[PDB]
Amino acid sequence: SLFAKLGGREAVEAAVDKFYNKIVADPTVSTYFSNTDMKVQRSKQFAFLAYALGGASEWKGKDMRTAHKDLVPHLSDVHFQAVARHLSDTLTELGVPPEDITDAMAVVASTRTEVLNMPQQ
Ligand code: HEM
Ligand SMILES: [C-]#N
Repeated sequence: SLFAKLGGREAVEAAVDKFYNKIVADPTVSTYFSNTDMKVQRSKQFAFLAYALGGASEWKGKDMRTAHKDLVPHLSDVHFQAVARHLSDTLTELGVPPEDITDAMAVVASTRTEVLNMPQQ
């Protein structure tokens, strides 16, 4: 599984932690999290990614569209690209092989339509 190739639990915990340190230091997206407990957020993101990367059987939290559709200003590709960039940079900083980063980013890309609450075509 991509989850295992990445290093499993320890690796994903490390990635999520570094990821959110970048998120809160980036004015392009940090205000969205001003009323969020970032330890709880780290917990939920790990659980979602474990599922999305093939390390967990299911995800029982909010579906991605419900989770973001009501955030304001409405999310755009500027925000999506900012978050994707932070996750990619985190994996690079953690020494993940570029080919594994590519696979992880494809998983992230697959969430775009729902995360951005866009017409499903
Ligand atoms: C890159 C793709 C993204 C993924 C996979 C993702 C995933 C998630 C997940 C799993 C949750 C938790 C949902 C729950 O409560 O069950 C969440 C919450 C949230 N996300 Fe994202 N997200 C993404 C992008 C973004 C972007 C671009 C923003 C805006 C800058 C954003 C803002 C938020 C906020 C504000 C919350 C909830 C905060 C709270 O409940 O306190 N997310 N996201
Ligand atoms: C997204 N947190």
